[PDB]
Amino acid sequence: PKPAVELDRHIDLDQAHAVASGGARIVLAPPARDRCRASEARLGAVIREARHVYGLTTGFGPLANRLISGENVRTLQANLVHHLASGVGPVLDWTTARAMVLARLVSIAQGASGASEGTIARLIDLLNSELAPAVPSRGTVGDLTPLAHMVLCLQGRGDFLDRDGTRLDGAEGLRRGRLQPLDLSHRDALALVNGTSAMTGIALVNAHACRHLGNWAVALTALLAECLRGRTEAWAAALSDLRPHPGQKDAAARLRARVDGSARVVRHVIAERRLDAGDIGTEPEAGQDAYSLRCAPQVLGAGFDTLAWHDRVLTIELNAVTDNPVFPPDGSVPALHGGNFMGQHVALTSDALATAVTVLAGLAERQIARLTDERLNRGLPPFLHRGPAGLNSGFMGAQVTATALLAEMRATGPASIHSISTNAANQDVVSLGTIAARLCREKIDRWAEILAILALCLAQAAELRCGSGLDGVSPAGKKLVQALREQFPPLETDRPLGQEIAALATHLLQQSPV
Amino acid sequence: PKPAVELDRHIDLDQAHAVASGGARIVLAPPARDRCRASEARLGAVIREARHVYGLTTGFGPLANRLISGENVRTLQANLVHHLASGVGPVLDWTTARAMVLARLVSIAQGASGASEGTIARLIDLLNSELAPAVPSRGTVGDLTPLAHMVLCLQGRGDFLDRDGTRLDGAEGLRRGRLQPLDLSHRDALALVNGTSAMTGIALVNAHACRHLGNWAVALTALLAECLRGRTEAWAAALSDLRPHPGQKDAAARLRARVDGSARVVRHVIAERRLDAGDIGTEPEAGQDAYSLRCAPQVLGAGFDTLAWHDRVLTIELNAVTDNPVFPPDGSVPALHGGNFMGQHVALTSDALATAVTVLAGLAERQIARLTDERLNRGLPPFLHRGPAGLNSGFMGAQVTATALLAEMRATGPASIHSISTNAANQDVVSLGTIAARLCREKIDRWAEILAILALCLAQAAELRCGSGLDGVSPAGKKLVQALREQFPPLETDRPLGQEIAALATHLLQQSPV
Amino acid sequence: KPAVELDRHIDLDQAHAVASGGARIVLAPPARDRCRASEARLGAVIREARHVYGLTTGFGPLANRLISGENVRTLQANLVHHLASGVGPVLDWTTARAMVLARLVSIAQGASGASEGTIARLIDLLNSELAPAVPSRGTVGDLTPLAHMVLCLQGRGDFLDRDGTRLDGAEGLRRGRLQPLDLSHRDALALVNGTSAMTGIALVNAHACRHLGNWAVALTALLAECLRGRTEAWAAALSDLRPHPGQKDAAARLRARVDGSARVVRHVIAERRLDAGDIGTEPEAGQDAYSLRCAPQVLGAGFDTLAWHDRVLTIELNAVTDNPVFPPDGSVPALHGGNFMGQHVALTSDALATAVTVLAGLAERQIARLTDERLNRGLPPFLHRGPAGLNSGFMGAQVTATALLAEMRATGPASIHSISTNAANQDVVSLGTIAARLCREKIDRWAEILAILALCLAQAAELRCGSGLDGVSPAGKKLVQALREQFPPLETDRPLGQEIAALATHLLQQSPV
Repeated sequence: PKPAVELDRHIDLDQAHAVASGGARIVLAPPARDRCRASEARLGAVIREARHVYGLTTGFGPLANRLISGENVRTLQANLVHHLASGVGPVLDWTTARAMVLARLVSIAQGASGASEGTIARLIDLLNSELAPAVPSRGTVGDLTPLAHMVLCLQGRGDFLDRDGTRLDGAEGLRRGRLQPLDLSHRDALALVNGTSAMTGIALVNAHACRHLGNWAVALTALLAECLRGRTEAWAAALSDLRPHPGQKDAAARLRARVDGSARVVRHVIAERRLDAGDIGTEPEAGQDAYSLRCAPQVLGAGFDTLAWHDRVLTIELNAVTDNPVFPPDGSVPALHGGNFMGQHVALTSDALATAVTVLAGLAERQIARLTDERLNRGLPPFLHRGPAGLNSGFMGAQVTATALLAEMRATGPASIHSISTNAANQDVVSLGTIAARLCREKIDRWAEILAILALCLAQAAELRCGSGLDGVSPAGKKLVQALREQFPPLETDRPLGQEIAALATHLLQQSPV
Repeated sequence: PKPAVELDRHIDLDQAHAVASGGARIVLAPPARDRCRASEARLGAVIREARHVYGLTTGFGPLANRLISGENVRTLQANLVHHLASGVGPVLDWTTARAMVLARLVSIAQGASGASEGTIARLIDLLNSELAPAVPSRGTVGDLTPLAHMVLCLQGRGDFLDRDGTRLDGAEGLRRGRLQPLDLSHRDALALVNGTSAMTGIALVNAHACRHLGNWAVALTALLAECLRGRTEAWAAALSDLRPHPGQKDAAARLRARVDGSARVVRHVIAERRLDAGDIGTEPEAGQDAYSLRCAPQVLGAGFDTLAWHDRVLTIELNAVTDNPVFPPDGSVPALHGGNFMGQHVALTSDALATAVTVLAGLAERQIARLTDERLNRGLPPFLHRGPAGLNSGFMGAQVTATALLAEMRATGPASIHSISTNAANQDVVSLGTIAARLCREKIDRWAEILAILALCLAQAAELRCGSGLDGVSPAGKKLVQALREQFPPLETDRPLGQEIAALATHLLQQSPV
Repeated sequence: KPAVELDRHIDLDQAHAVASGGARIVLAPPARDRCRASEARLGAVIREARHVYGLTTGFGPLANRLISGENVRTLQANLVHHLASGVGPVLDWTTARAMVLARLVSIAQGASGASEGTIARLIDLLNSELAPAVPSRGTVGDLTPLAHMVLCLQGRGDFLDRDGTRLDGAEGLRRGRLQPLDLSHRDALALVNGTSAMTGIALVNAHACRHLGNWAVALTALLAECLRGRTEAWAAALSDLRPHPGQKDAAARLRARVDGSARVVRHVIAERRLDAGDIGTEPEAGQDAYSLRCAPQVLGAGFDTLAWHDRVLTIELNAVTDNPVFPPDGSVPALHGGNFMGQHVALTSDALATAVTVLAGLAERQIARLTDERLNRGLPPFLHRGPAGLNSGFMGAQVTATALLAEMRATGPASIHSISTNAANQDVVSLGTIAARLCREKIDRWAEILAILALCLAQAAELRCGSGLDGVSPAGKKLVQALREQFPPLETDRPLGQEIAALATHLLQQSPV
């Protein structure tokens, strides 16, 4: 009975992704419909009164100094969509493109965009369908270009994408999705080509993916402890209280929960032990684990606090009106002209999250490096191989692949610092927020692949250490390994792992270990 | 018919690309065939004598301390390919994958790899067919992973690609291309899974693309001068002689040739003018052009010298034996163990070329920014629009798109500086040359799109300035615009340019303006 | 003191000798004659009132304002004034002098119009023990630093003594026996022009890299003597199979360093014939980890990058990067173009910076391996002496090396950051000066990492072979003994920061010979 998200004023990130991913239908609440009808009328009055407004009585960009007569507005807005459709590059994926449509709709729902009922209906119809507009990913400096392409698609003059990414031409899309062609006769084109919808859509998908990968990062760190006799005192709540960062407190708590019931971890607090004369000397192992285990709360915690900041800012952006111009619902003035379309907030938060993702991917990569090293994995086979050593190398190749993926992630930095004056110097500063969000997404995809490798390594390591029965392994750990084994067989002998790594990565981005 | 490249010892970059792109067939010269048969015999002896050799009687990586009985070599080498096949990500394009196969073949042709006649024939057959192995682009730290995937493909256990990128399953590929399944019964698997073949293949394709884009960069700078009354004295040979960088001298000479016959450029040497009291005052324009024209020889020249270095190093790498172990043709020792597989040379040259490409793309982007700015383009319409201003914005969107593409290029830096110790610390330093070459390729693709936008802008600007008949435009300039107009119509009214930009970019990467 | 006679061409070594004060500089008669001829040409250009940038026009976009001859002195005086907006730490003594030299070499070609007096001022500075105090930041690539240089030479700017101590303008002219710069001939553009700053910085970088490269080779070799490294990986036969010049050179130099050593493994593993009884797991693998086995390939790629950098820099140093320029053949009164665009030094500096970071990474991993008790084949953890635990040896220094490398990696190429400026007239800029400076910082970090590796190796060699260094090559023995003359063995933990810093300063100026 497909769930339904009723949009009034505010929608959270989970609800937004539910709609964007097609897991939920979207309906406009009565008060939203009324606010929008009132705004539609205000746009009508602005046109009727011949108010000096950008896009209604003026050209675009530096050409806004050219005033336009009412009889040429249809042509004015038609060419607006035309000159902006200069995008190139691979199309945004199905979910992301739909997230963009949703972002524009949420802004419009605030009742300050002047969008007609039909226009709103076209956006709602798309979201309730199984399709997404096919829009090029590159072209914007932060999001008129991708939105212009969206408009063309909705008019049947651009391709559509099905859940699998297969492309349909304009006519087929409108047909298969039972959609009506977009009509901009009300001169409300600026309600569709405006704001930060693309970067916001991309970022909300990033937020969802990071939540799941963060759960896997925690789950795998915990399982790693069960495979290497990790010490749980480093994850004690007392330490969190002494350094009260919310993300760290949460990370530690989640780690403790994962290993609850485990007989494979070391829970003894070393300071409890009293030493005598015969103890002085060299012990087989130090009283503390390497940082990839001991400092997991602190590293994961910092990443989680970054994601929390990213989500706070993104939630405001998603539910805001980033349009220009805007028509004040209070009727104070006919319209306001400013720069709420400047996507600097998503640009900076996306860049910050990208750095955090790279840091956490580094943690996972080092956890793989330690687990597969016979000199560091406390008795486990080199590279967790099965069968005769040498004749079999196990995950030796996959371990290097994880390193290669991480190295590539590091080569790309923040997008925000590259602003270049453009548009005849009119846009002398630009956010590049769309690019920032896209670069962050690529890093998230690499992180998923690294975590997938770590997951496959841990499933094997758990069985090598505790037997196929996973004796002593926590209930959470057992459930995770058993769940993986349902689709990924043990590595009893070397075999190509590339397709399995890719398949598992796709899963990690959409579901958590529960 | 079809040109033929006879491989003996040395092959230049153009020949290599000719074979990789399918433009030429390949044949092994008799002397090379004999050197390889001799090497094939040496491998046989080494195996019979049970010599201590990596991959023949030992495990891989840190597992090399595990000696292997001769009776298990077939299994040892089969699992080598298996554990290495952990690659992920989009497959290398048709031409690039074939360039990788060619790179491995050229190394083998030197006669120190021990490859059997059948093995060599399988590589030659692939290169002479219309197919390419479908290999994932990510996974190597620099190139066992991509080569292992290549081996699987050649055995019919992996997909193939046709010229269009459409995939064929293993069986279908061997069938269609009349290829025999790869047989490694001679224990010469290390002849196929070794060296720097992938990064070298990617780099040779990069080299070819840059040659063409460099020609377009020159041709478009020249046409820009014809559209903005550019001063040719800045491109004088006398200036080149004073600062003798080969690349600069070449760039200047090529620019002068492009505008030969033009009546649209300013050829007067300002210093010839004798001033008198009546001349003292403010003139309409300065006596020298802005840097995007005046310093073109110096900027383009520096990029050309970088490409020259890249090509010198790449030519040595392509024709070298990057195998390990190796079997000395002189027979001094049974085999040598070293590290000629370390791709640091291609890593550093690819990173250097990537920077040069970003710099030249910046030049093109600023040329677009100047040409489309009504305050800087000396009388041309804002954004080169046609039709009523305001109602039409011309290339206003495309100009911003060019800026967005450049900003994205700048976000990615050198890959070489991210070495991370891996393989249980055995590979404590890695080149990341494959990643370096791939990142350079992405920048080259962005540069092509920026140049495409500049070309479309210039075709329009030339007609706006000189009329549809291009009165006064140089013969070379006329030919370039006429050729563009054969496929790309004038912008009489605003229209979506995205698909045209993408289409032209594909052309620029493969052909030069002549 | 040796003398470098400048006529037309000077190599990088000669340039550094003069910049560092190791050699005097003299302008050869042919150069003096060419320069006098150019001085005469400038005089004629001025007399004839030819339309020339800086002589009859304003600057930058203001060049459209033509100037009357009677106002040229003010014109050129204000040129220096508006350009002196530099900020930041001053260039070091050697680098500032290298900049002065680069401008002089350009002038020596005879196309700048510089007067005999102006040339003498540059020569005098180079023959003195002083350097102009010029801010390092401000140029987009090198009018700003050169304008500051002019002010200094006129006694209106500070000078630096060899130690970096600053002297005011008046004191500088007095102590260095320098006459104040007089630009009455209207030859100011002969001094404020070209790519002199980035070129001077780059030539100092080139010299430093040659020495650090020699240390990288020497320490890799000593590392092999401390870890029983296998020399077959450095065989000439392998170089011939993959003929990169830098690699062949690196391998040959490595072999030379360990010649006479009894601590390395020279056996070719493939010589060994295996028996059924040998099948199993041996104590060690037949090949070394990459930090030793792939040294020729890694060092070699770095050396080939430096070779390219040096080829390009040699052309730049000996070129005329001035604008405008006065053709010696008299074909035209003057040429106007853009030879001041420092894109060549920008791109080569960025490429070298990447290579330096890669090589520093190699040294850092060599330290990480040598100090790891699980990887150093029997050596004490962190090469400590005295009771373990109570002593940690080089544990702190090892982490410091990692920290230095991580910092190097945070900074990338400077060339990709061009920004349209000067009212869009300078719509593309090279940033070559910044590129060269960022490369210098990386070189300084590399020196520190190598210093740590050197101190670790001196200790490791003594721990492995005894204080007498038994079995160690003559080259290795000489290196360790030289280090021990100033750096005592670590018998008990002690602060190493100042020693690391002191040794790093040495590595940048001298090689292990």
